[PDB]
Amino acid sequence: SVRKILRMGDPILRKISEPVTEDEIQTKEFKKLIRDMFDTMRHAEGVGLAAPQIGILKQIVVVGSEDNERYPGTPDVPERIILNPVITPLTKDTSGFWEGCLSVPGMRGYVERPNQIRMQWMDEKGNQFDETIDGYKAIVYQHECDHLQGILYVDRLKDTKLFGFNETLDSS
Amino acid sequence: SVRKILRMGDPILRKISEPVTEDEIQTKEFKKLIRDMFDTMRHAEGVGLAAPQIGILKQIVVVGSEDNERYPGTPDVPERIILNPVITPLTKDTSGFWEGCLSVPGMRGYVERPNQIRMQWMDEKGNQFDETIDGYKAIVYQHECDHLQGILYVDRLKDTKLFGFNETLDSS
Ligand SMILES: [Zn+2]
Ligand SMILES: [Zn+2]
Repeated sequence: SVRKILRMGDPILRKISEPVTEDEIQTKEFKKLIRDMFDTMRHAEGVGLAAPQIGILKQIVVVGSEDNERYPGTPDVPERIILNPVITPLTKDTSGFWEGCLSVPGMRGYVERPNQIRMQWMDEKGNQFDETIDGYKAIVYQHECDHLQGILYVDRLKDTKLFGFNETLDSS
Repeated sequence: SVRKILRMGDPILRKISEPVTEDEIQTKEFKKLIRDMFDTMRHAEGVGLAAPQIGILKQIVVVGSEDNERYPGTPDVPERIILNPVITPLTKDTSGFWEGCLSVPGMRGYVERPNQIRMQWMDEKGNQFDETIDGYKAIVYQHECDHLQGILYVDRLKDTKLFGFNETLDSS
C-alpha cells in the first residue's frame, strides 16, 4: 500500500533513524513496511525512498528504477533493500547533479557529492555487504542515507542560485 | 492587470536590476507597470513585489498590506512606491522571521535580518527619501530590495533545517 510522503518542514525528516535488528527484519510488520515503501516509491516515480520519508525513524532504504521519468537521462537502478547503511567517501572527485527529493516536491537543486564511495549495509535477508559504489547509484545512496541522518539535499546545495522549481528550471 | 510572477529557477530573478530615471517615471508605460505590480501583488496576497519578479530588471518596488492573510500576525504596511532603493543596516540586532516570497510559492524559511536600517529611495513623483526604518517594514524592504540585487530569501536562510512547505510547517 502507498503511504503518505512527508514534506520538508516536518521535523521527522530532520531526526536520526534507528538501526534495524536481525529479529526485526523477520517480522510481518517489517515485510509490510518494505512492501509499502516500494509501492510508495514506485507510485511517486522515485528512484529511492527512506523510511523517515514515510514517518518511520529506522535505517531502512529501498531503491529501484526502470526508465525513471523524474530523472530523464539516468541509468536504471536495480531494486534493493538497504538496511543500516554506512557510507564513506573514497574520493574528493564529484559529479554534479540536479537532485530532487520526494520530500521536496516540485524542485531540483544542484548537488556535488563524492562520485566514489564505500557502502556497508545489510539486506532484507540479513546479509552483510561492503562494496565500492560509483556513478549515479553512488549519488542515490548518499542521498537516501542522508535521510537516515536527518539530512535533505537542500542542506548540501552547492549554491542557492542553482535551486528552483522544475517547470521553471526546465524552461531555462 | 495581473502579470505572471516568476518562480525561483528563472535566471531573471538572479540578475541585477537597472535604476529608473526621472524621465522614465513620467511615461505611461511606467505608470502601467506600477498599476500591474499593485494588481499582481494584491491578487497574490503579497506584502511587497519587485519588478524583477514580473520580468522587469528595474529598481522598482511596491509594498502594501491590510490584513495580510499570508503573513497572519503582521502589522499593515502602507502602500508606497520605492524606486532605486539603497539600504544600509544600522544594527547587528535581528528579529528572526519566517519569510515567504511570491517567487518561492508554498514555502517559508527562517531569516534573520538587521531590524533597523537606513533606506534611501525615490517615489513615483521623483521625491527623494532617506529614513530610518525598523520592525516588520524593515524586513519587507530588505526582502524587496534583495530582489533588485538578484537575491532571494533562500540565499539568506539561517539554517536549511528551518525551511519547508507551508502546510507542513503549519502542522508542526
Ligand atoms: Zn529524498
Ligand atoms: Zn520576494
